[PDB]
Amino acid sequence: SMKGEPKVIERLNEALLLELGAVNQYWLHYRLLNDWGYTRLAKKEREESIEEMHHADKLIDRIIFLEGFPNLQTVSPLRIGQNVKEVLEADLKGEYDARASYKESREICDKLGDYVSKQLFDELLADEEGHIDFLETQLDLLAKIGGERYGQLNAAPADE
Amino acid sequence: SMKGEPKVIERLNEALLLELGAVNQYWLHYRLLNDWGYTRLAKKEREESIEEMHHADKLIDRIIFLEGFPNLQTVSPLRIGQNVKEVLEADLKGEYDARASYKESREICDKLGDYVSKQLFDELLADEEGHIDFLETQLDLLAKIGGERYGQLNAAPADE
Amino acid sequence: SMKGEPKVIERLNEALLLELGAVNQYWLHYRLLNDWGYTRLAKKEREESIEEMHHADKLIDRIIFLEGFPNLQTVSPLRIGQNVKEVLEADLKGEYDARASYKESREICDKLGDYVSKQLFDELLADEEGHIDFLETQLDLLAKIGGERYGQLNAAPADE
Amino acid sequence: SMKGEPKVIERLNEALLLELGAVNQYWLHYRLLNDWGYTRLAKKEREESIEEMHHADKLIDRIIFLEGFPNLQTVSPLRIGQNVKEVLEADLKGEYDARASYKESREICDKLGDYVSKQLFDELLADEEGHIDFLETQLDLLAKIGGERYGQLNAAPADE
Amino acid sequence: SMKGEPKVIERLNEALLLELGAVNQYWLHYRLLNDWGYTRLAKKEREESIEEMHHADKLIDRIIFLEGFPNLQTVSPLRIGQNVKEVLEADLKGEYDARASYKESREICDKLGDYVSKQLFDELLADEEGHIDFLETQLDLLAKIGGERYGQLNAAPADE
Amino acid sequence: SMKGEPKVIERLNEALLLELGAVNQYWLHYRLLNDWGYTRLAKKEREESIEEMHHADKLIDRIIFLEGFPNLQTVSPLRIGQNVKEVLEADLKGEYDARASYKESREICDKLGDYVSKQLFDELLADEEGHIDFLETQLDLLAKIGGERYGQLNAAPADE
Amino acid sequence: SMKGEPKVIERLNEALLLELGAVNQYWLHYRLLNDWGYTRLAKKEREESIEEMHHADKLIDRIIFLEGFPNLQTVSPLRIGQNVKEVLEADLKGEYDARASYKESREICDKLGDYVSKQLFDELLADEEGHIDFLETQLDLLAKIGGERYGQLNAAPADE
Ligand code: HEM
Ligand code: HEM
Ligand code: HEM
Ligand SMILES: [Fe+2]
Ligand SMILES: [Fe+2]
Ligand SMILES: [Fe+2]
Ligand SMILES: [Fe+2]
Ligand SMILES: [Fe+2]
Ligand SMILES: [Fe+2]
Ligand SMILES: [Fe+2]
Ligand SMILES: [Fe+2]
Ligand SMILES: [Fe+2]
Ligand SMILES: [Fe+2]
Ligand SMILES: [Fe+2]
Ligand SMILES: [Fe+2]
Ligand SMILES: [Fe+2]
Ligand SMILES: [Fe+2]
Ligand SMILES: [Fe+2]
Ligand SMILES: [Fe+2]
Ligand SMILES: [Fe+2]
Ligand SMILES: [Fe+2]
Ligand SMILES: [Fe+2]
Ligand SMILES: [Fe+2]
Ligand SMILES: [Fe+2]
Repeated sequence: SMKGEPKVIERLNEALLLELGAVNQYWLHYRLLNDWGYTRLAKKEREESIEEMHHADKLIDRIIFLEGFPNLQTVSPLRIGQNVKEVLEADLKGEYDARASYKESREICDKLGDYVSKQLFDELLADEEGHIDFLETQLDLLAKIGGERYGQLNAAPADE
Repeated sequence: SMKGEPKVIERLNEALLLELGAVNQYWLHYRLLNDWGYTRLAKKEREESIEEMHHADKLIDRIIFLEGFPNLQTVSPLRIGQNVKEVLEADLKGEYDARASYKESREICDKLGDYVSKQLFDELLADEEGHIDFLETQLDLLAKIGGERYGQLNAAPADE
Repeated sequence: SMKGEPKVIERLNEALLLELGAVNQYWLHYRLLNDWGYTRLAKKEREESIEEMHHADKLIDRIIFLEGFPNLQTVSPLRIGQNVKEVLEADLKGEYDARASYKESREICDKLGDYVSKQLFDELLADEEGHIDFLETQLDLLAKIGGERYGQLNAAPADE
Repeated sequence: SMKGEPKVIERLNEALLLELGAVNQYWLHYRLLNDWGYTRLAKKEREESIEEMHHADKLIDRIIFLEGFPNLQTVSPLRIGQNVKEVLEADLKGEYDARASYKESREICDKLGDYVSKQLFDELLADEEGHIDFLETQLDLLAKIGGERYGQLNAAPADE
Repeated sequence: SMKGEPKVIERLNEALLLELGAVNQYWLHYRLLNDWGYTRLAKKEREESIEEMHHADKLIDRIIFLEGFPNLQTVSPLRIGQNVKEVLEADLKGEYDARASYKESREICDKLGDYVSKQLFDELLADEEGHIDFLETQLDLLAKIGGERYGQLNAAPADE
Repeated sequence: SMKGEPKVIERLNEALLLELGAVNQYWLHYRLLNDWGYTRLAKKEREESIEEMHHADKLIDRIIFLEGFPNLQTVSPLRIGQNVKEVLEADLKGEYDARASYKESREICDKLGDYVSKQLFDELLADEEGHIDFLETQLDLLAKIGGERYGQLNAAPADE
Repeated sequence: SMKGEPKVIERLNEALLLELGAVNQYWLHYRLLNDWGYTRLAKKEREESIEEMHHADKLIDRIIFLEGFPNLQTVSPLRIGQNVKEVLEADLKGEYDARASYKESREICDKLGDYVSKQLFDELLADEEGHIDFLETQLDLLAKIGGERYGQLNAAPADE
């Protein structure tokens, strides 16, 4: 009787595909930022990757509970920056994509009466707008102090 | 001058594709095993997933150090079991695949003189034969005590 | 004047040959039981091996004190099981062999007046009947609950 | 599929035979050195015996993992000294024997593609050259200060 | 019998000459960087010097073990920068020199069968590629934020 | 009814006479060894004296329990060395004397059915063979390193 | 093969019958002595009862190990005193009975070659002669200071 709405499972798998992409994008940005010297921003990027990992684990559990089958076989297309600002903007564009898919999804769950899944999307939505606030603030800072000083701020001295 | 052999980067990206697949396969097995009640085996599967995550992070770092570009965009094809034995056998088949790709890869690094990458593959190889010893032992146990008692052993009572 | 009865040294070297065999038999059973998944029984087998190691060290010391020369060059013939019950029965047959050699030996020491060596054999004898009680009990349990449940009981879940 | 190269199992069993011999040789030297009063050298000999025990346990595990059958039934021929220098020289000759068998063995594993076993022999090799450095140094010391002062140095006062 | 291949001792002495040079180059860079105010980079340079000291001590021990005679009498030619970027580039050029000598050397040890010395060079090689990753990253950072901001980042305030 | 076999009391009093002698011999050796400078051997001699004291107390208690009367009025003839080796040999000769009296005595207790006294002699016997092992080892050491180095080893520096 | 000599099991069951009697006799003496006010002697009697309990448990285990069947169905005839001295004398008479049965029994085990059971009787024998020493001493004290002062000594003040 716990069999879920197939449209709801579709939306959760759609969210999962986006999360898996975000996990990989953030992790590669972490390693790239590190190789370039921006170790403080690299660290924040690692943490963001791990937060998306947790979101992906929540979606899988909800999908399997609804007796759907979670798709981990494919990953959404990654946006890979080649300097700091591009990395921040690549991440921002991904969060806005996620925001819109979750906005759509909570409405679909609502209309079909799966209120617990609705609640799951509403929580992912507020998390994303969290990540979005952070990134927009960093990009505004980068813009007002300039890329090279933003880079220096987010870099460690050589003895660390 | 640190520019790496393109054949060596190819092999590391080939390893990365297999690791990312293994990460996803183990994680889904964790959640599936959990939904079926096999919580002790599910836990070991989570740990295995996280170990592969660490291997994938090592390959990315080596690829970026060699000034190659790591591919996280695609994931190797997953093997998804539908009961305990199939889960163990799906994992085993994946480890043997990894063993063979790393065996090939350390020989390619050796011939081309990239001894530090050789060492990286040799370490992944011994880890895989570790995972392989574990799984073959579990499958032998399953075979000698039978699937239902193996399942019970790897399940928790309801108060845990 | 501490020169010992040559017949007494012979008996101690005979005991040493049996102990060295038992040390090797128990250790191989430990590793085998482990490879098959029976990790709790494997652990007890390791401890038994180490106890025999200690017995072998006691015999060597007594032999050298009596100015005899301990023979470590050859090992008595090993009994190697191919499943749990055979492992337990191979060990039992070895302990009964040891019991009989020590029974004979304490009588030889007694008749020849080497009472301290007599005491050494009497202590090995009571230890062996200890090991014998343990094994007979395990085999009775195996018989009453059946090999597959005895195997499961002596196996660990996969997360350990 | 984990079935190992029979030539590789042969070499591991060959190593095991040498290790078991070394375990017994070092242990008997420990007890002998003790009976003669050279308690500090006796202690080091006990530790060496126990290190070889650990090497023997590693070989057994690798053999059983490769689905070979480890031979513990026979022990390689022991070299037994009758004074300090002979004990040190008997041990040295044994380590050089082991060095050469492991040198041969890592090359055989390499040619046949069993790189994890290669790594195992390379680790035993560096350990042996460790034991060899120690013994050559002790023998040089014995030579420069003379056997009786070397004996005194490696003996304890009577209250210990 | 521990007499080593003369070609192997030559290569270890060649490595020693390079290490001693690196020890002196890093130490002088430490003091120079300090005099110029770049105290955080100076500290990392001191640590690097001390790591090379440890490498030099490992080579000496291996040389004396192989009954060769280590040459400490001469030091390889030093590269001495006159500002931050030149200091980093002088160090990088030295590490690439070391990388190539160790690459050559492990192959010579391999061909001649001195596998433990091979392992020693392979460990120095991976350490050097470590130092090389660090320096290339610092130089990329210097390039993207500019020398004066890189200098400021690696300088301490006057109260420290 | 606890009245003991008069032959058994005789043997215990015979043992007591030997123990009291040994107590006095060891104690005088302690003080003598001390006056000569051999303070480490002197200490061991004090401990040996005190162990014999404990043996003498055990015999007295057993004698009084058997309602015999323990003879402390006379002491067996003492062996008093005039240098280190003579002290060790005087002690050894005394232990062999004790060994033989206890060997005889446990047989007399056995034949007459006083098994608890038998056990008492068997315990004194194993203690004596303990003391005998120690002394024979010390004398062998003295022989192989020479009296003057054995003396030095068992002497303390002047600040202790 | 662990089947025991039927004569040996008979003797152990004979010992068990005596121990069970002693357990009950000591316990009733404890309660009686308590009711009469002799609380310090009552306490010692409780401890003695519990020691016999432990002896009885040892005999049962040995009987079941020898695949005999322990008889707990009947208890040997109890000796119940009506004042302090009679209580002490009733206990003494019981210990002498036990002494003689164990003396007989160790000889029977010896002749039939069951040396581990021999050792068990020898240990019970020395324990009994322990209990016998204690009681004879208490009765001698009672005799020399008189029953009423012995009673007072073994009584507590009313506030305890
Ligand atoms: C389905 C995809 C993934 C899932 C479900 C997932 C899940 C998780 C979770 C729940 C943790 C928390 C472990 C802990 O700290 O207790 C974790 C940690 C981690 N993740 Fe992932 N993750 C995924 C993808 C990735 C990828 C692609 C990488 C690439 C390197 C990665 C790297 C790591 C690392 C290094 C850790 C740290 C583990 C440790 O500290 O021992 N993860 N992951
Ligand atoms: C003459 C034969 C042997 C003797 C005299 C002997 C003696 C001993 C002793 C006294 C110990 C106790 C060390 C301690 O825990 O403090 C020990 C430990 C051990 N034994 Fe043996 N043993 C023998 C045979 C073997 C064999 C054939 C193996 C095969 C692997 C083995 C494996 C071990 C191991 C792994 C340890 C643990 C050492 C540690 O924990 O560091 N032994 N042995
Ligand atoms: C210009 C030449 C040298 C300078 C300026 C120098 C300086 C120093 C200093 C200040 C330390 C103290 C580090 C500490 O313990 O906190 C040190 C440690 C050390 N030195 Fe040197 N040294 C020189 C040459 C050498 C050489 C040729 C070797 C050859 C092996 C060497 C081996 C070591 C080692 C092994 C340490 C220990 C570092 C540690 O404990 O981590 N040094 N050195
Ligand atoms: Fe966050
Ligand atoms: Fe997310
Ligand atoms: Fe997000
Ligand atoms: Fe693992
Ligand atoms: Fe992996
Ligand atoms: Fe793996
Ligand atoms: Fe045991
Ligand atoms: Fe034994
Ligand atoms: Fe045993
Ligand atoms: Fe060692
Ligand atoms: Fe070894
Ligand atoms: Fe060795
Ligand atoms: Fe470093
Ligand atoms: Fe270096
Ligand atoms: Fe370096
Ligand atoms: Fe002692
Ligand atoms: Fe004594
Ligand atoms: Fe004594
Ligand atoms: Fe008591
Ligand atoms: Fe009793
Ligand atoms: Fe009693």
